[PDB]
Amino acid sequence: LLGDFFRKSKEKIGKEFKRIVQRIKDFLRNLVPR
Ligand code: NA
Repeated sequence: LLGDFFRKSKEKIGKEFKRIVQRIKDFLRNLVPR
């Protein structure tokens, strides 16, 4: 129960990291004029 709460807190940090990095990648790629 409590262990799962702490684990999910760690997992959420990981998910947010991934989402932010993906957003940055997409943004940078979208900057290149066509
Ligand atoms: Na963008």
